[PDB]
Amino acid sequence: RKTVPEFLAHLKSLPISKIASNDVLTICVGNESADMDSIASAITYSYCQYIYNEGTYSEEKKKGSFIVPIIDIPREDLSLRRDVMYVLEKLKIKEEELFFIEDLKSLKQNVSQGTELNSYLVDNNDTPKNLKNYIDNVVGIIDHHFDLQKHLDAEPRIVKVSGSCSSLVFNYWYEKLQGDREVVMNIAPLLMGAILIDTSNMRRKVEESDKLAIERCQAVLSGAVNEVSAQGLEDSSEFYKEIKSRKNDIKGFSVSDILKKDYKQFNFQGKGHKGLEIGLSSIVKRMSWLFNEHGGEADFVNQCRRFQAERGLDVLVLLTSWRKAGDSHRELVILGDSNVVRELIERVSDKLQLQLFGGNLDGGVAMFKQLNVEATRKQVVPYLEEAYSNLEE
Ligand SMILES: [Co+2]
Ligand SMILES: [Co+2]
Repeated sequence: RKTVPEFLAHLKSLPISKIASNDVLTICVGNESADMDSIASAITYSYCQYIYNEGTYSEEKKKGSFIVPIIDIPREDLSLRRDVMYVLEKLKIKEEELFFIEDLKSLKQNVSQGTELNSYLVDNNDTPKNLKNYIDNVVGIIDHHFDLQKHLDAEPRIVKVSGSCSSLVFNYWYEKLQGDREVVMNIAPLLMGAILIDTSNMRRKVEESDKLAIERCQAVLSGAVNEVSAQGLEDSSEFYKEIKSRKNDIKGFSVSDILKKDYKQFNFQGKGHKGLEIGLSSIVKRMSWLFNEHGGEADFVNQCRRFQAERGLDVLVLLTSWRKAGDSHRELVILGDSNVVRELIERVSDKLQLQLFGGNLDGGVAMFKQLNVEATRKQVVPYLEEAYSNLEE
């Protein structure tokens, strides 16, 4: 019975021909942000499928090939997620045991040209745009984002409300594995890492899925006990503080690091036949902090413009969020051509309760306090998409 790192090291040890089956190589990939949820969800899916296929649950059922879990960033970028590093360390998962974009490229390359690369999607429900020339078919989906209504024949196809995608993935596999306690012990830090970060320690965004996943982990981690002590929750709380503090730690990173470490890119279609290429970076410190750590406002904005140019963006949006003395705060910063950015912001400013504090929409760079603190990137993107649909051309 291989542990997660043992499973990953086994995959790394195999020829691509023993991973593939009948000229199909199957992967599981999260979204382009490569956050805790995307990483935990992909590894969990792949690992649980492996245990299922090898065990007695899948008797009279059959088939099953390996699924390679993919993290959709360059290998070097992993260390920018200090929370994820901590969680991987708890399970003794080494970076050299993981598969990144470089590895997926090597897989597409070192396999036969006639081999199909099929993907399970977790933590998104359409293929990441950067992988659309690598992935031939989507074969299953487990996600908790807005349903784009693609790949309707996917098996499974779970797109449902959840604090964490990881909860949905775990509960799906837990049922198939008949609650296999060893699997639960072997994945718990990864699963709980995602659930607890995504729900702020089961205090926000909680759904039935997350409650059930947590209940299941608690039962296993406690073991046989005559009564339930406070220790389990105390341990979860200490674990949460470690992961949260590390997610909140971007000291020592470059501006480019900060912009790329929790980043999503979209192309909006409008009335015009050329869409809008837009990138949104989610950041855990406020603009004044970022300026102070990066040589001041001018230097920081220069680095943002460089990032925008490098990624081919019409518009770059920075979304900051933080907590101090119990209260949430957010900011929204936009960089782009003055015409497009003015129109976009004027159309979302009421909903997002935006208040200008720096720059000028007419200059193409403007900075806003966002008093709608409930609106995350998941909400801001559709608002901007709708705003863009109303622009003329
Ligand atoms: Co996110
Ligand atoms: Co997620």
